[PDB]
Amino acid sequence: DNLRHFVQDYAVRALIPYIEHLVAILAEGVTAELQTRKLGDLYFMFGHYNLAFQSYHQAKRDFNADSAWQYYAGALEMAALSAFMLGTAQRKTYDYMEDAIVCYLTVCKLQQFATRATLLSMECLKTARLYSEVAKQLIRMTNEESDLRSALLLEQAAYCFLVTQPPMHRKYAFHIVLAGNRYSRAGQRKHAYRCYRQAYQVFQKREW
Repeated sequence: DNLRHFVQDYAVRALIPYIEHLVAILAEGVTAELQTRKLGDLYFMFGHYNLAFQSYHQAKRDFNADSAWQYYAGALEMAALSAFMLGTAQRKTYDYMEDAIVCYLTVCKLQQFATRATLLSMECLKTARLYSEVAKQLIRMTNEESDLRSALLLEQAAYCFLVTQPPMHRKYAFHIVLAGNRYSRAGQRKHAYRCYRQAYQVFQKREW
């Protein structure tokens, strides 16, 4: 009722003092190796992209000796977020992206952070015009540890294969069928059917 909204407004006005609390926490933060990281963690919410800017900057001088680049990877993705929030998203930043993620995969057996950061990269490049590099990295991280990840990822790389331009779909079908049988082994039955169906269109259109 109306009194329900009285209490709702009571609640939200009570929450405003928490935003003042976090302003005070920013104040206590402004003036160490993990201190720089916790700063960026904080002002994700505050929106200080400039601070995240200098944050991953200081992070490179910090992790230079420190092989723990998973944290530095996350610094590069926070750089990316800050960037396309501002809208710039420098090409070179994108490079740091894999320089963030894929490189560390070589040294450390850290699969799930690879998955998450790779995906968020996939959609951020979906915002960009470049839909391919996500597919090619996605192929390599596709197969391992599972077919459920594998088959879905092959589907996404499939539609990427022709988001901008189609050509050379022989390989397209020849791998999405691999995705579909992995569906049939463990993935969804119905989506196995639908991927099979679209692959059957591609089959019918590619005789040569």
